[PDB]
Amino acid sequence: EMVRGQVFDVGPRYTNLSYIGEGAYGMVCSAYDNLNKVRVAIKKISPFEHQTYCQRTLREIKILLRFRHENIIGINDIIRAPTIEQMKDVYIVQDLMETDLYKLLKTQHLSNDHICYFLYQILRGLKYIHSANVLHRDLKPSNLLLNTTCDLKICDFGLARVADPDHDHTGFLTEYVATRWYRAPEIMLNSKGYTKSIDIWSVGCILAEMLSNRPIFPGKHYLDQLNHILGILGSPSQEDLNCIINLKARNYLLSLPHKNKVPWNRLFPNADSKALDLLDKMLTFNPHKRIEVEQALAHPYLEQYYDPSDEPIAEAPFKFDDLPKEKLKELIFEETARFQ
Ligand SMILES: O=C1c2cc(-c3ccnc(NC4CCOCC4)n3)[nH]c2CCN1Cc1ccccc1
Repeated sequence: EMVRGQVFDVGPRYTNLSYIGEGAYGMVCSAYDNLNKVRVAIKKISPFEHQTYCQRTLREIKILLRFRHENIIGINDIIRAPTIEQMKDVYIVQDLMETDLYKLLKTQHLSNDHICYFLYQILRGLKYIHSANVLHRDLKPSNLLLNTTCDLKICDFGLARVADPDHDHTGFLTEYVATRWYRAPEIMLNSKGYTKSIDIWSVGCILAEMLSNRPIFPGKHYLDQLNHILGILGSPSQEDLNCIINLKARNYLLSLPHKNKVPWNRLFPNADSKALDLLDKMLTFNPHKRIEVEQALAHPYLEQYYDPSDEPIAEAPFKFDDLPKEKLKELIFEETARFQ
């Protein structure tokens, strides 16, 4: 069958296709799985015309095949031609979810009980990812899927990287890829986004969004983003400026008139007080003082859900993090053999 003028050769195991979502290099559809008797999500990927989408495809497949967690999307099946030459697209079968947090946030008011449960699930998923030495780098509401009982799952590992704190520093205003509204401020100033602290910042942004149903730092352009953050957080202290050695970055910060911190209580007067305290910790301008994932789970805001024993970590971390689209087709092919 075909969806929206796109051929969908996922037969014959899956039938009754329905459109779900779209990607730059692909399309997401719903279908009935005959061999398991339930509805599922199938993701048609055609990345072979670009070396960039291939990296993402490879990255994503390798990670998801290696991860196994309640709060992380899994791969049920991988469909593709039986030969290198015939392989035009690749179909990823996954559990069908009811919605995503992005959609939910535009239509629904979240109760405190919901915010707490969702935050806990994101943290539980995040802890497992960070324990594998992996950075997601693209956490946002659209990448968080929900089912009808409010089980949360993390998806889209295309931009994921192995953590590299040693190689993180960079110059002022260095190009980034991740979604702007969830960019930590150090990305703009001196960071490549090779630390776990970047995911924490995005999750803080997600917390604020769940609190108000609006993005907290909706910057129009790359540097605009910085101003949105500083507008709320206020001018960084001396200690935090001392952490930024690049003169271009430091001098820009010094050139800004002093900005006073806007209290969270003023921004979210209906918010739970324990929630706002955690929000403050996650949205800390200094990455080094920013709360870590395990500490966040231990915060009193989440105490009704906190159980260290029931928050697993990865068995095998990722050891290490130019290939043309050709050799990238070969690997994807090699990584997908399991399912044929
Ligand atoms: O990967 C995805 C993906 C996975 C799902 C998904 C999975 C499970 N279940 C549901 N259910 C949906 C029901 C309706 O409300 C929303 C969730 N969606 N959706 C998307 C849209 C974004 N892309 C990006 C992408 C797509 C193709 C190629 C490259 C990249």
